[PDB]
Amino acid sequence: VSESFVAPLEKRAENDVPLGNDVPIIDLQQDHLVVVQQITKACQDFGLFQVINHGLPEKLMAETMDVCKEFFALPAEEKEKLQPKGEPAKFELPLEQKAKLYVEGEQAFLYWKDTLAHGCHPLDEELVNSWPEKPATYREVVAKYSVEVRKLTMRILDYICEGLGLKLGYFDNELSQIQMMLTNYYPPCPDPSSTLGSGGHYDGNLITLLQQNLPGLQQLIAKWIAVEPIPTAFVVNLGLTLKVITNEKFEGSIHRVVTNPTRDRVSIATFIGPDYSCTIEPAKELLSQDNPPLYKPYSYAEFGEIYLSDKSDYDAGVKPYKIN
Ligand SMILES: CN1[C@@H]2CC[C@H]1C[C@@H](OC(=O)[C@H](CO)c1ccccc1)C2
Ligand SMILES: O=C(O)CCC(=O)C(=O)O
Ligand SMILES: [Fe+2]
Ligand SMILES: [Sr+2]
Ligand SMILES: [Sr+2]
Repeated sequence: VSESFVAPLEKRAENDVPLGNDVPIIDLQQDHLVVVQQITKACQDFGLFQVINHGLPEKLMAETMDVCKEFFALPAEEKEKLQPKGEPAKFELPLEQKAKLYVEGEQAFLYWKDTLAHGCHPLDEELVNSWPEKPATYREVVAKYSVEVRKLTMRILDYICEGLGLKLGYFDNELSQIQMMLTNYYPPCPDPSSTLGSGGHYDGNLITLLQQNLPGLQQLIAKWIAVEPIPTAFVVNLGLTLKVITNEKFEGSIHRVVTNPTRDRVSIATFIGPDYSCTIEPAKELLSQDNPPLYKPYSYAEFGEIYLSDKSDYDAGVKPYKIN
């Protein structure tokens, strides 16, 4: 592989990462209180769990994976239409909601990944008109998927509210206003020992729902485990923003993606979180002398700039705001 994609020795993935047998798989059609308790335990102990019987149509999940794979099969001449000034966009502020293809790495090497990203909320003609023109059915399918994934995310956030003792709808406001859909394409890699599909990270936002069909996702528990792909499940990743708002009562998910020498992989990640204008702080309702705030209030925009640039540590984004 090109030296551009060679990860530092210490960040390279071990060849035989064991299956995460303790990754919670939570049936959302259990009794209400059982679902609240199981989600609460997973959030406190792991920060990553899967949800099944989640009420999002399996047919729509399959149709969305199909049109996302069809997009990445498009020829160069079509993909160039999403490359501003002839190259992929960077994950940097301002992060626009119009569809673009993105490159990503650490500042230095590149991740073995192409990412299509666009905003999904609120859905209006202006936003959907800025989405991919091809495939023809992308806009129709992903509009429906967007609404359904948001519905499921807001259900999970209200289970989280009951678990924390926050009023229902606590996150149904500026804290969930941005919905970025990242479709990740991992082409086959001639040397998986040297490369990463995605470097180890927290998702910086509030909560992320990840749809996957194939292996490659790994979680840090300095031990890495493999997250079993369940094609009809969503992987729920708690973000660094939720870690801060819960005053570390919940864990954030630290995860990475490894490359494969034989086959490509598409994942669909729905990133829900605050507007860039938001102030982030530990929920005052949960604070006391027994539970003092571990973070001072901060600008999400200021956090965002550090989070997207500084990868010296997983929580480099929030280190400046740590107190007590
Ligand atoms: C693998 N990388 C990680 C996670 C996804 C991908 C791109 C980047 O994450 C984002 O762009 C998200 C979008 O909501 C973001 C942006 C600013 C603040 C909080 C979150 C870093
Ligand atoms: O491809 C995956 O399974 C993970 C994607 C991811 O973590 C991300 O886009 O932030
Ligand atoms: Fe992620
Ligand atoms: Sr180009
Ligand atoms: Sr357009």
